[PDB]
Amino acid sequence: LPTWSLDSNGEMRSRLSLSEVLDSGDLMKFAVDKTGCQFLEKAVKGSLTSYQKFQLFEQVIGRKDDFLKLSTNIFGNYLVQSVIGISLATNDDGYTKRQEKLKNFISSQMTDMCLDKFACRVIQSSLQNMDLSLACKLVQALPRDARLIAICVDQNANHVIQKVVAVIPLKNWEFIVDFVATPEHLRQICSDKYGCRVVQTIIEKLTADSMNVDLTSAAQNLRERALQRLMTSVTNRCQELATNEYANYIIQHIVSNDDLAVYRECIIEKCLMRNLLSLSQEKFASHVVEKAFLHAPLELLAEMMDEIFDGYIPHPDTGKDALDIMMFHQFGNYVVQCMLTICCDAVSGRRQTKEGGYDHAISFQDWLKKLHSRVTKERHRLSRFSSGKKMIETLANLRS
RNA sequence: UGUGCCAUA
Repeated sequence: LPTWSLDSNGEMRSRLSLSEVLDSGDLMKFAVDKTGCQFLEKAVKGSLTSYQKFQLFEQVIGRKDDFLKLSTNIFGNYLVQSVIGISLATNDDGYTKRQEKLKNFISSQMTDMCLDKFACRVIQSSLQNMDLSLACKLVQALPRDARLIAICVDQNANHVIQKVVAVIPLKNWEFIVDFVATPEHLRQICSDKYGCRVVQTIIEKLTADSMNVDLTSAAQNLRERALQRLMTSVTNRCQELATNEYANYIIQHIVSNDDLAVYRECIIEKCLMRNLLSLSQEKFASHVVEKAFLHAPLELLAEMMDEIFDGYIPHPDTGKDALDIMMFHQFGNYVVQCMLTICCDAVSGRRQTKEGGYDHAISFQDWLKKLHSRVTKERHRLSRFSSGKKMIETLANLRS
């Protein structure tokens, strides 16, 4: 802090004016100091004369290097965002030159700003507050090489991509969809803790749900094609995705979203069906198998049930079948609990049995009798386990 | 008896 702005206690003076700081030439010293930036943030929200704004514009967002210095500063980035807001609210003759400049500054340093913990915040507010036509040019400045992968999996930069998805029309970021759908890119991004959230955010935006009814038909068509291309890529790798520590959340999202019903069915047929016993025994994929049972169309649900009850040959020596392996497995037990719950819900009316013009009620009764007969026969062993006790309880509590 | 991310003074 400048000596002129300090007392004899070494602390920043009180009754300090915004014009004193703007005139001094010392703004950069205040903006990167906690207390100094704290004063500027208050001063900047008040009534500003034309000249005060003019000076903030020139000092905070008028020169590339000071702008970068502040944007990437722990305290400075807040002043930059405030001044960007004030710039956008000030429709004088210099409006367009200021906004074009800001667009140039950021564009030329897009990647580095995105990856910066503080500058990514400047990017994000610019994206949502700038005129749409200028915000779209910020998106064009995104990298198209390995740097985009790095952006998607970065703890800071992933929020930039998510913001783009939120406030920019699809045409401008359609390249990100195609980038992510590329087989090797999808693999890397989906199997990352930040990247899998980015991919789901993209999927949600590409879904024709209640939040997209404002779209024109041409825009819905554009959305559908992009969805279709991303989903094709996801389903081509559903096996790797469903079994992965992070990507399983994506597969669960698709499987349980009614507005993605056609893709849910594709996934079930592509990697789930015929692998139910195997997958039910995996730490990550068992959650996906539960989702499938819960949201499958009744025709596929019947196939899934039939696979568990009669899809596998028992062990040649002991007589242990798929249901046996599953009821006692550390992960598979949750899938059996899920099958039971579905049947009880159906038979007690808590779940719609009509679908495909016909009533599948007797199928549910059939599956329930199977489960009830097994649990009755194995009650002694099942009562050793929390999961077993839960099933026994469920069956008795349905009779009541 | 079984998994994540939701990030600045």
